[PDB]
Amino acid sequence: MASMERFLSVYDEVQAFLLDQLQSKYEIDPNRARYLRIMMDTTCLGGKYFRGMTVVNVAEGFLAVTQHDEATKERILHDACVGGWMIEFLQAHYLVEDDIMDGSVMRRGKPCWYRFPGVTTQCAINDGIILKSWTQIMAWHYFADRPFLKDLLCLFQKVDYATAVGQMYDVTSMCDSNKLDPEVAQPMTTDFAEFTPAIYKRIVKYKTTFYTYLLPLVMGLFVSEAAASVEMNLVERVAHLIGEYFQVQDDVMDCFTPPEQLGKVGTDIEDAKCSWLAVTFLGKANAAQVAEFKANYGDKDPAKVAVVKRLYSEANLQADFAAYEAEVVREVESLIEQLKVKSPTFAESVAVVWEKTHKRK
Amino acid sequence: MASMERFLSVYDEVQAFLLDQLQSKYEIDPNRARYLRIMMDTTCLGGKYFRGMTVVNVAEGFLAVTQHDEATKERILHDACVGGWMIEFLQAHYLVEDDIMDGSVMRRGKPCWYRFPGVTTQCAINDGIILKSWTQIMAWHYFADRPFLKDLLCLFQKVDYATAVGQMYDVTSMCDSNKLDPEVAQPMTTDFAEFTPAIYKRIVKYKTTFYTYLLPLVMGLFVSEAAASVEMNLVERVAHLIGEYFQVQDDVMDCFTPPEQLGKVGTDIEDAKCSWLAVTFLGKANAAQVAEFKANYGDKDPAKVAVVKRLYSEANLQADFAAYEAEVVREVESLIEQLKVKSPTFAESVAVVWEKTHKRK
Ligand SMILES: CCCCCNCC(P(=O)(O)O)P(=O)(O)O
Ligand SMILES: CCCCCNCC(P(=O)(O)O)P(=O)(O)O
Ligand SMILES: C=C(C)CCOP(=O)(O)OP(=O)(O)O
Ligand SMILES: C=C(C)CCOP(=O)(O)OP(=O)(O)O
Ligand SMILES: [Mg+2]
Ligand SMILES: [Mg+2]
Ligand SMILES: [Mg+2]
Ligand SMILES: [Mg+2]
Ligand SMILES: [Mg+2]
Ligand SMILES: [Mg+2]
Ligand code: NA
Ligand code: NA
Repeated sequence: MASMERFLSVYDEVQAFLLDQLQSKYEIDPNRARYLRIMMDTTCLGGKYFRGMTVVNVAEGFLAVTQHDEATKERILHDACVGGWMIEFLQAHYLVEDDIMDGSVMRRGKPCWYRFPGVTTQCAINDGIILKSWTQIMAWHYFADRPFLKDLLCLFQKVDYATAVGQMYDVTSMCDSNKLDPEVAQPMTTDFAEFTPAIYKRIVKYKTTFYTYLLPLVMGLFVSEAAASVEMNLVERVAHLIGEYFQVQDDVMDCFTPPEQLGKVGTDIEDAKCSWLAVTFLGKANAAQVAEFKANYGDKDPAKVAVVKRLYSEANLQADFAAYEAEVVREVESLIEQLKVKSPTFAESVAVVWEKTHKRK
Repeated sequence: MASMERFLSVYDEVQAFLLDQLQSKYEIDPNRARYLRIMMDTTCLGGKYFRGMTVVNVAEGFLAVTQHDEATKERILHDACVGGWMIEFLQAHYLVEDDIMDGSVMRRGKPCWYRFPGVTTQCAINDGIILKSWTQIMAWHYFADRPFLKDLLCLFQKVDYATAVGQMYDVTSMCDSNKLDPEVAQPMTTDFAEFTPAIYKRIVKYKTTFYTYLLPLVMGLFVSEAAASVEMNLVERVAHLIGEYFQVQDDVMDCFTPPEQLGKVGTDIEDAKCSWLAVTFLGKANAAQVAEFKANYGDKDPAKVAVVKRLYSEANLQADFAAYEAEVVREVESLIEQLKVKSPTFAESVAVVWEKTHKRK
């Protein structure tokens, strides 16, 4: 698509601004310039650009209904594109650090950054930190004199923190809360009592929905000067509900989509994740199924994973997924109708964002 | 000292604001609240608070010469204290990630955060990320309506990036630039040609001097409304020169101060660091000393480190340290005299910051 090439053109411009800055102001040499350009490319590119492109789509909606000079249109789209790359590079930061943390081997068809032979955990941790700095550099440089600067930086901060908090929920999810203790090595849960829908929705709301839905949609608004025309409590509710659905699809795929299509080898049973499949499982299983789950879940052992998969498969979790899906379709359409009151244009951009999610892979 | 207790009181207030926010807005539970309170305490407290206290000292200087109401004084000091904790928590973020990266075992008399039995690399990486978020949260909450907000956030950003860039220099310093390549495992240098004063000063300028001297001194200014009364090019030059001296002292100690006094076991010879001692060594050694250095430097082997230490010891690097020190005393006093023209009060706060550094441990 032509729009995605134009989006990528803003990325080249941004990469070129960033590296030229490191050469003229940070005394960087060409080899380290090169190593950071490849790190940037490897960690930021290759995905679908769903988050980044959403910013552009929202602003586009507003430009179709709104009087501007051509130059203002170009300005508005170029800001939406910059803003989008801010979110793509934030994501890039969290995925680098997440793959170190989740013990992961592959992503987007390639080895995780830290697993490249010339990188190692050592560099990649700092590379990830650089990725997020570059998001603030981009903001301060391209939005220097935009009336939305401060609001944009405050919202980005808040989204970044929520994400880090979510990550903390996610990584502490196989542990019993009463056992969390920096002094004592964390033993895996044996009861699985915190594997509940309420806990799962919590984990998911923070680790995924702020940065993948709330941030793109609001940034589209921010860069459009369009925030005072939508109901923000509604933007929050629809973002949190679509992104929760998006995570649930993530979780299903980790288990049941072949690595070839997923392009990232699935580690949820091994890692003992609080996934949608394990929670939904424990919500319908009889006593002996539960006991078999407990003897097997959470271990690298290739045969103990089969047992889990077959439990999941025989429990019929596609029935639960269709009830779940059908109920999300109801609330998402309902929120879309409510956004129509104040903002018909934004409602339609949410409808598009919903449509693309609901159809993914 | 009473001032350090008052500084710590602002920390309790800040910790209490942060955790209460996680409970009322982030749906956090008490066990995870507890785990983050201990993580905060363990990673932020225990040091000298040199950086944080410098902010307070600079503002104090300005309050001695400047007409204010009492309430404005209390406001100004409380901001300086908040600002100081911003720098202490930034440092805390970088040291958590640095100890993962440097392979380190101890710090400030205790095991490095990631080595606590209930933490692990997995959590600590994210804990470190949280530490830096908390610095933006503090800024946005306590400096909400201060005329310096934007300047303070832009300077903090810039300092944070410079630090991350420096870290990248530091971690890539045992590698030959022409060999840096994400695809190929990085072999240790065998020529040590990039172990030069110019390279060392570069590494050091970025990884240490921005966040440890430039940021504290400028933040003192920012919170004082006092920036337009100093020459900023001079603040940059004196900060970069004292902090370089501070790193050189760091490097000497890593080698020659007993672990008991250092409270952090020294890993510079093992890690093959571009330290001041190795550069200064290679600047005076004859041909066979150099060759012995090369056969020995950069290996965990307890006897290969002795050989390096004895080379360092027999080469007489205290002669070079005194010439170095004496020359830093000359330029630092010279910059202090130049800061006197526009700002006698700030000059004296630099003189105090210089004095404390020059006398440390
Ligand atoms: C931005 C925080 C990092 C989490 C992003 N998503 C990673 C997902 P992955 O892409 O690893 O499947 P997870 O939640 O780990 O299943
Ligand atoms: C803030 C960037 C992290 C570097 C801070 N200083 C760590 C020093 P350490 O305290 O590890 O001796 P290094 O430079 O590693 O000798
Ligand atoms: C990180 C997660 C949750 C995997 C889902 O795909 P992405 O979120 O990588 O989507 P794109 O980067 O391709 O838009
Ligand atoms: C991190 C380094 C370079 C070690 C020097 O001491 P600190 O910088 O830890 O000083 P304080 O935190 O005690 O002020
Ligand atoms: Mg994860
Ligand atoms: Mg993951
Ligand atoms: Mg997943
Ligand atoms: Mg280091
Ligand atoms: Mg270190
Ligand atoms: Mg050191
Ligand atoms: Na960062
Ligand atoms: Na952070």
